[PDB]
Amino acid sequence: GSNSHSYLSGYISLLLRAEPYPTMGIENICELAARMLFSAVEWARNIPFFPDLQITDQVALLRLTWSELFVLNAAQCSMPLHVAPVAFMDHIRIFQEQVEKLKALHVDSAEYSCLKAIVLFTSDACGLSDVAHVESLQEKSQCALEEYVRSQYPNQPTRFGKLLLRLPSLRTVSSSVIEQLFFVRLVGKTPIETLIRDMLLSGSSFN
Repeated sequence: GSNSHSYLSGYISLLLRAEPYPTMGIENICELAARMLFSAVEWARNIPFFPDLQITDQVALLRLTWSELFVLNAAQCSMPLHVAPVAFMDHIRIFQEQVEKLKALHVDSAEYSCLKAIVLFTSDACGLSDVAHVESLQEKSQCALEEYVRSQYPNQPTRFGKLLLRLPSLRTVSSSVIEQLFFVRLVGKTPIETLIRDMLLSGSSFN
């Protein structure tokens, strides 16, 4: 913005404000997973810029990234992870490290919200209509993150690069494993990527 430094800060505050949570019958692990997914989509509907993208671009971005946002939200919310002391466990084991590494870096709420924006605004999605604009938005998100981290963590000079190096691992987590682990009772069967568009068009608040 036109005081760049303060407007990058205002951005992060808006990314934060978009989060539904802080972010009787006690959620079970699969209800917890559905909330982590729905909250990703609701957060995306309420951040700056995303909702103004053409709808088909919004769908393309979420279809690719939902699993990475899912992982970010699962780490953020400390979703219980070894859990069924029933499960596989190659599946259980590979979701797990990524969560554990983000918690190990003590990623803060701000950093989570930036990382989710950087993940969402990816020009890797198939079928985008305005790739330059999405890139610009990712550049803004990364430039916001960099500024935050240099100012909040001035004695951890490598922190920015460590946070960015979480990204490739997100991109390798398998969508099918996440589905198999958490979403089968809810969905079968059906790949989440095929239901994302309905999800985005559902989903409540005026805010």
